[PDB]
Amino acid sequence: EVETFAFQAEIAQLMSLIINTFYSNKEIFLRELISNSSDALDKIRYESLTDPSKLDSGKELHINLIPNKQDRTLTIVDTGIGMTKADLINNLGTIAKSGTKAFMEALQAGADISMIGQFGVGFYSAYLVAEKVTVITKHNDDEQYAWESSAGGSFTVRTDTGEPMGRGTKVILHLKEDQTEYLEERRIKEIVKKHSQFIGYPITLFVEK
Ligand SMILES: Cc1cc(C(N)=O)c(C(F)(F)F)o1
Repeated sequence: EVETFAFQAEIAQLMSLIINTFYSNKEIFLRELISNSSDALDKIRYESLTDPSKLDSGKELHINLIPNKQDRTLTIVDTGIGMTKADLINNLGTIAKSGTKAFMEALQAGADISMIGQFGVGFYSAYLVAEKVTVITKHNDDEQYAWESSAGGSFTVRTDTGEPMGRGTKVILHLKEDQTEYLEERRIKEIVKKHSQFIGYPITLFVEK
């Protein structure tokens, strides 16, 4: 059972701007997703400070980067707080409508796409490099769900029958044909060192056979 939803008009317009604007500095997508993972890990850590059972779904707080050249996917896994079904539908837990408004005033005033994370909609920078994004997520208070969108104005949500996750979020980037540099070990290492040196969780770059 798959539910199909329309993006709010303002979010559809943000996505088309990210997809259509000429902008060479695409590597910031990884910084933005790692920062989102760090924020989610901070949230479950804070909740666990007064309720240790919040970590019964997994004590380890980490971020994994998993490239797969055969599937042409880059997967970013964290064991943060995750999102409920309602969170997924409501723009993956963001205030994306007001964030898009502020972001787009900034660009018309001199900002560039790399400051997208200052407006709370950094997730959508994934479409700088991905033709399709799948988000698998599990929050302590809900079941495991899969969100998916190839932009074009709609997203789907379904119960996930795949490998159970325990708790956290997995962002699967189905990369564009000309963006496969983000599957190469040395390129990912360079980006992580450049933009994510002060993330307070272990970031593990998986290698391939
Ligand atoms: C906005 C937001 C939060 C998270 C998360 N829970 O880690 C994500 C992700 F994963 F889709 F990129 O986006």
